[PDB]
Amino acid sequence: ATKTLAADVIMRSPVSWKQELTLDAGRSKGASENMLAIANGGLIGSVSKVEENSTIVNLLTNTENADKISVKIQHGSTTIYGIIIGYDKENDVLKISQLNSNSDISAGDKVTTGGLGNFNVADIPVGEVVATTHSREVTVKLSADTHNVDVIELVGNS
Repeated sequence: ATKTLAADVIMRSPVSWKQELTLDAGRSKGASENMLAIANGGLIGSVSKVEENSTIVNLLTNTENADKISVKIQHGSTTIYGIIIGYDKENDVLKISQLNSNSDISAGDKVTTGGLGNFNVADIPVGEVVATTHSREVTVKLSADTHNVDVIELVGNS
């Protein structure tokens, strides 16, 4: 089902560029472009580039997210799926949209990866719901701590 890999952060992006990490493991140790990145309590990003000996991880704290990372939200008995669409830096909440249901979503509801699309590994903690927005979008407080991301677990479908 699953290939896992531990790696260390060896570079961070320049201030104000795309928020991304460089890891000291790439294709020679089993990193793949379909992998998700776990650190400091949960999902911290997705792989954006795999090299022979290093990997670039796109971080969840990027304001816009085009990577269509599949997530699901558990509301009691119901599971609502959607995708991560961005991050709110001021309020420090992940943004989720394109929800496949109009069911009730409540603060504290648990958000995990859904294992659909390209980042096809389910059940990784993302966080818990903070609010539902309309102006439908969902805001989520990440489990992963965003400070001092030094060691990442890379996980992908085998």
